[PDB]
Amino acid sequence: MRYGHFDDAAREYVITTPHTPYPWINYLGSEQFFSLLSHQAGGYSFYRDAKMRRLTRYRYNNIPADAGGRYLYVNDGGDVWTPSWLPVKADLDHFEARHGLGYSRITGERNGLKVETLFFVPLGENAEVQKVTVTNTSDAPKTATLFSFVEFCLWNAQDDQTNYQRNLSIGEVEVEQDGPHGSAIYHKTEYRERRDHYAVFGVNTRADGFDTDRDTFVGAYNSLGEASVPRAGKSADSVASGWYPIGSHSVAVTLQPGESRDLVYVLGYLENPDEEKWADDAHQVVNKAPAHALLGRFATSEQVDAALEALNSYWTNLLSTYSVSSTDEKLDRMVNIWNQYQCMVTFNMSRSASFFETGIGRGMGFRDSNQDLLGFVHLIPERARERIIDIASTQFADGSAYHQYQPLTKRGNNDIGSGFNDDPLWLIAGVAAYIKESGDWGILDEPVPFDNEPGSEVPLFEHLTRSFQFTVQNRGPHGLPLIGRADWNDCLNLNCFSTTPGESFQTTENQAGGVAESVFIAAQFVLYGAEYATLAERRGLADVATEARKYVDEVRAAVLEHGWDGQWFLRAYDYYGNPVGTDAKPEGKIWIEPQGFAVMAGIGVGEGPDDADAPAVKALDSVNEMLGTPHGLVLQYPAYTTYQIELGEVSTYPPGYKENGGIFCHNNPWVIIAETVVGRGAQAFDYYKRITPAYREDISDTHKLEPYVYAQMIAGKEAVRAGEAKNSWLTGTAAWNFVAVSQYLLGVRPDYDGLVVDPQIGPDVPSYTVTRVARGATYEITVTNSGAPGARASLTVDGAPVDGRTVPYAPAGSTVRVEVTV
Amino acid sequence: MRYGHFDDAAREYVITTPHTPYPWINYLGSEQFFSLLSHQAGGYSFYRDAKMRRLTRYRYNNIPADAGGRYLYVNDGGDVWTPSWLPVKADLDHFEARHGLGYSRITGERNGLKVETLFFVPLGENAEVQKVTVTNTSDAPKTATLFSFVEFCLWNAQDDQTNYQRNLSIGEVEVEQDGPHGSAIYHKTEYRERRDHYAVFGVNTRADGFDTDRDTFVGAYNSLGEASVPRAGKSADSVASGWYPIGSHSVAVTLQPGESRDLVYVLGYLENPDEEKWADDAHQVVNKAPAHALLGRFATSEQVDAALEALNSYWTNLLSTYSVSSTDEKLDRMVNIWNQYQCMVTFNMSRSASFFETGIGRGMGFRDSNQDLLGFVHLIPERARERIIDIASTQFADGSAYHQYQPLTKRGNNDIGSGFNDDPLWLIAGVAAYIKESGDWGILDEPVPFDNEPGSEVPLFEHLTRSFQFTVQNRGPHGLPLIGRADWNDCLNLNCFSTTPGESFQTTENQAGGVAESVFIAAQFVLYGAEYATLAERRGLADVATEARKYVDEVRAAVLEHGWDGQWFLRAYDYYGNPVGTDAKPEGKIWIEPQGFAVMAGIGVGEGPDDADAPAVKALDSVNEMLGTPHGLVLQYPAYTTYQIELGEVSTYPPGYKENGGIFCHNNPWVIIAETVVGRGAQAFDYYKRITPAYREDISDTHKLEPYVYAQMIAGKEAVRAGEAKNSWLTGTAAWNFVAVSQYLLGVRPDYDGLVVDPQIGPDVPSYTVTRVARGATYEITVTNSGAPGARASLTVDGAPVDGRTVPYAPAGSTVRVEVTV
Ligand SMILES: OC[C@H]1O[C@@H](O)[C@H](O)[C@@H](O)[C@@H]1O
Ligand SMILES: OC[C@H]1O[C@@H](O)[C@H](O)[C@@H](O)[C@@H]1O
Repeated sequence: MRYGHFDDAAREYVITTPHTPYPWINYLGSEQFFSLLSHQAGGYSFYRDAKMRRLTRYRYNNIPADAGGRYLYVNDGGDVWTPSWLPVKADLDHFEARHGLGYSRITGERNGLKVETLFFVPLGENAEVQKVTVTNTSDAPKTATLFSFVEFCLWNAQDDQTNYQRNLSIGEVEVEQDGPHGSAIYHKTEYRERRDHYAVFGVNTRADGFDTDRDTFVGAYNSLGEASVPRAGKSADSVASGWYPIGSHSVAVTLQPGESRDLVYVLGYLENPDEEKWADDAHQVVNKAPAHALLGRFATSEQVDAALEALNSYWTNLLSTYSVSSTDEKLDRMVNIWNQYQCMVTFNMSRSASFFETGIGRGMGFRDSNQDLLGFVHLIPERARERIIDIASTQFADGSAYHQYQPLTKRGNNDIGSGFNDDPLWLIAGVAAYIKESGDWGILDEPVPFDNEPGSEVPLFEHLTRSFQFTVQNRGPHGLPLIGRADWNDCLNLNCFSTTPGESFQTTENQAGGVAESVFIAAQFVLYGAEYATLAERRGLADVATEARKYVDEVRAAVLEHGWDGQWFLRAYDYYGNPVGTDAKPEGKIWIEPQGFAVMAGIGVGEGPDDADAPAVKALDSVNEMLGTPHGLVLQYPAYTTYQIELGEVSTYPPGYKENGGIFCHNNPWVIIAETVVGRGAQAFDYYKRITPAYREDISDTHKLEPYVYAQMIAGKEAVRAGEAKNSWLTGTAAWNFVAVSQYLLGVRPDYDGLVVDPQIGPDVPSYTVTRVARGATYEITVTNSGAPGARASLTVDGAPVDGRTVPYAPAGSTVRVEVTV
Repeated sequence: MRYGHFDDAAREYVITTPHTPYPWINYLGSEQFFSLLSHQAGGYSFYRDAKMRRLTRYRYNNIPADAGGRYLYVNDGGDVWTPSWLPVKADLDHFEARHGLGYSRITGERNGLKVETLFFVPLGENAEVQKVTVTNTSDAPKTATLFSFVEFCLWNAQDDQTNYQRNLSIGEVEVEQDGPHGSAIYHKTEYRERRDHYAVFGVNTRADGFDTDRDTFVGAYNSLGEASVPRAGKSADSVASGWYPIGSHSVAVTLQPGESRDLVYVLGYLENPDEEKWADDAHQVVNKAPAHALLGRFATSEQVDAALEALNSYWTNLLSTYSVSSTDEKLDRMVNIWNQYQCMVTFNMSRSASFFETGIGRGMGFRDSNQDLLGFVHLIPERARERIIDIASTQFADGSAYHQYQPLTKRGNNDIGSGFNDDPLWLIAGVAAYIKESGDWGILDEPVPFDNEPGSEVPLFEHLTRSFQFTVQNRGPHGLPLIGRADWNDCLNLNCFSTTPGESFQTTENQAGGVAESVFIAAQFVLYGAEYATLAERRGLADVATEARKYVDEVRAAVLEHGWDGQWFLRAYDYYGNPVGTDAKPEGKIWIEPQGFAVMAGIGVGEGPDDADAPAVKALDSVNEMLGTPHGLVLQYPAYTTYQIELGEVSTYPPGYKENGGIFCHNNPWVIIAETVVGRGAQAFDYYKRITPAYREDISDTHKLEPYVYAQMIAGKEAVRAGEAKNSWLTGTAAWNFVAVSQYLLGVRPDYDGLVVDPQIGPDVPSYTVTRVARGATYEITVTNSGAPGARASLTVDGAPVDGRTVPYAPAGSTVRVEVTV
């Protein structure tokens, strides 16, 4: 069934009940300030780093889930309820939650009083703004008192959750009931010492009362749903001293029949130069100048609407680079709105903070952020360019690099492991995608240091040679690249052999020696190594280029000679040179990663989709038969049923979940693309629909998570929970699926010198038009698609047929019309 | 204002209401398995290590506090309530929680049904047993269904709370409704991989139903107080697959008026040898042999009662070594029961897990465990001996040592800092105390490695020499010991100068250079260096001893020459060589640590308590005047009002809390002892009463925490929360206060060759008798105390007068009657 519906004209998902299978959230902000907001006002906000600068507290695995956030307690004649339903759970006459692009609206109505709240992070602002509209829907005048509520976090989320022996005595706040634009509360924990920042929580009106101490506001023995203050109907004007600081204002409202009133609340992040931190000589009063300015910028509903309009224009402009109009509205919906929206989120968040990733140990992964670029370069190329520079700056002189870096400092760390041999090549993938998109070859000349070291700068292209050379010089006995800690699959640890519980397979020291090789890195090298070669040729390096393509040829040969099992590609060779992912073994006979990536690299591709002799065709057929399910393709089959000490973390998961038999959505688009390469568009489009949000909305009670964004994994067959997803939002499957549908299914993909139009989506989408802005020109691509198996397009440009499927880039400001016949 | 009372005869603290100022807990277990149990059944259990082997989940800073633990939902004709009050909070006709030694009883009654639960960890068992007795107190037959409940933790507490991206898919259980002694549930997360252990939760009867999935038991949108299963009146027989495993059984009972029924539940920790892990050849079913045996040892109420009586005898024996009988029942209560009970707990827990310390970052402290030995050696000398060995094994060859070690592996780590220069000398303190107590000189010969390195073994005594030499070879320009990271005071970081927010002062690396010196370590060195000299002389090391005594004299000379501010002792010299803790500064004029420790070391002691010219008297007079409050002695005065970059973490706390103006109870006993040294017993006893539990019970509403145990800190005079405590249970305050009252106030203390009897407690305790078992002999010490200042005792033994106050140890098996006159 469903718990809501898409509203395409408004670019929102409408949740019609608070009783969803799981908390469904939205991300506010797209610059440096972010907020996680559930359809029940749950979540938290942070500035740049969810671990080091978290403004508000949020409890993971709470009972019940998501029982804390931005609340507005309404007391109407003694009756207390919250429009977000939770935490009070009063019966509401009406309830609706709309998640839009960069903003959300939550509305609850009870006994003649409707309360709607608009949540969003304004462009250029480090704050979350709430515009509350309370309306009297009865035929008689009403009065009520509204109590706002937000629980602060002590900035360092990790410290906040574990170091009470210290932090229960450091909570500090300041109260300003009579500010220039209304009342405001200041959370200044540790501002006394090393912090040059504080948070503010204010409203555009002089509040009747306030509260900053949670225990006083909530009351002993009470949950947020039984908060004492709202029930009493009067603030306690508590001034916190240690323990748990909060922000709360009481506002008395009076409304004639049909009359409404707006209230604007602001949660802001402020900083002061060290030499202007205090308002007094005694250094006891925080300088509120920046806070006042901010509150002044959102003192009226007109300012809020103006900012919301700018955010709308912002998104209209971002989404104008790639769009499609076809016969499939679920497809259009994904392509024009949601997939691109999610790509903005993953670009900004990586895999750090969601309702699954706790925003503590994970920052910006090297592999993750490079891949996120693939689906983000068309949105804001300049930010992609800077990201590439930041990512490459955490690379080592020998080619390898830190697996991730801390958001706040942009410095690498080993917190979640090191020495993953697939990491280096991803840098080449991200740069190539960026050059193809923007044509900014100058980026290759950008000076980039190694591990942020002063004096170690070399041109970015040199960094790429280091990455390319790292693989060529780290191949094993079969000519395949050594896997190291692991490859794309973090759970394939062939140099681990751990028997000690508790220690993460991710950071437990690997064993020296062995000949563990990866077939995945082999295909990855064949694919991106070829791009490296092209980048070198363009720079005039015939020497470097020529050698590079030789190595690519050697590894390609190695894959066919030593990485072929008979009906599908081998996965790897373990520490002892034993094959992994072979039909000879009882479990884990076939692994999906190499099948998709090898064919993407053109390995084993025959003369056509019906060439049942080509290994690429055999591999894909095997994938379909052994890994296919109604919810997507599982990682490997059969799943491991006992701990395989030589394979690492993989077999530690019960069958059907995560890397052991689960549908790891991220690698499904690789098979999708592989199928388009071989010329089987119908099957590729089929796989796309099995895991895409819009197509799975009708089974929301099974998927359970958000119906408008991709998740990391869906329980595979073999799991009692088959079809149920976990880890929504933060996943590379967003970037890879946008790549798949926009560039290979719909077929519009940027190349170095032109735009290739190579549709391969099958018969289910007979006609569509893609509007693509590229290199400053607008391309109107009109496709008439027969869907014929293996049939590829022929183009006519501006009234004249052309050869091939690559349209040379037209000059900026131009508008070219290409007619496509497939 | 009280919420209960002491029951001396039963050795319990009786809590008469569930509405306490804060959750009040008891610790179950004294060997390898421990349980934190609040008066509302809240808390959790773990095996040896709270971070690595935590059986059950507990949420710190939950709303409301302590909502989660061992619950028993009672469904009486549709009405659902819990005897522990929380989480349902149904009105109870009667409620009472009794915390005893190693066990607790919680009783709740509602509408004709009384439910009593006995909680405890049996000796020699790694489990928590619950004996539940249900009684029909009405005049008509009753039928009710009891639902047990406990939420499992995924072993690694840190992973459990932060790695959901993985662990929401690994939870695994096994259900055994028809076991040999009743029904049982097995929590076996990760047993399929590296863990050789699992937990069991069973009941001594065949249950009507069960539940292993939290969400199914509790229900969507519900808190534990609104659990659906109990409300429905029957188990859902849920079998978990990932998410949140729980243990729950349902038992229907029918009781005639006045009839009662017993049910015995068991939460156990089981291990299996690798070759005995599975019941099947396919390795899918856990071998339950050890679990079946455990459940068999507690299948009857008779077995429970026998184990409880064994526990009672165990404590009677432990408390028979030192006890007193005076005219003060609060004093007696503390000395005979509670202070000693707490010392066993600190010995076992160090500072790792309480309702404040989270059982994650902290293991067994080097400084902490050495000091706890001071109040534990008389209880179980054999276990203190091993602890000394384990501690010394984490020491480095140069004398320095790991600041703490992981409880499960006994290996040190730098998780909470490194290079604390006071650490080394504490090892000598612990060993000296142990030898004086047991006369086990052989321990100095025990082979002991450095940093657990096999083959690096060296006599324990040699480790002491390393500690001694470390201080000798690390003195500054004034001849005082270099402070390093920090001394006893973790917040006096003079080599820090941090301006980077969020990074712990404890772990942030420090700056080389400077001349920062510590007066505290100087005093510490004089005190324990003297002990080292004695041990060296007794070992036959005449020259080493002579040398040692020489170094000791130099350090004490430096204290009086470079560590005296005029009216009190200086605290230290900063990185720049400037004095810390001087009247020349506006804040932090006088610090308490050096005042108490220097005098304890005898530095500055004059002709008597009336000698106003003796520095020791001036110092203590300054302490009384500037640091004294009705709740104890504050750490320093005035507290710092702005961040002092050269002092480290200390000034980061708001005035009046923790190390910045708070009453850090741990250092109060040093001033208490100092006072008995200068001959002012009345003042010393006064200070003892200010911070002692039994004396603060009458103001439970202000202390707020447990009224039967010491806390780490009580808010100081500069705090708005003055008088309010934080961090109860785990503190060196327990061991040090026991040392103070048992050895210096009451005056009975062990020496190398005899038992010292030197009372110095003032006129408030005119007569008392101490029964002390030492070196296998019993000493009945009858004291007639005038309490006159400066007055020291004269003794008579078995009818004859003796010289001085030291009674040479009598042969084992004898009873010595000492008559003391003061
Ligand atoms: O790491 C433990 C230390 O942490 C510091 O922040 C606290 O102020 C000390 O009281 C404590 O001993
Ligand atoms: O640390 C991150 C990694 O943790 C592993 O436990 C998971 O199986 C991986 O999916 C994840 O990438």
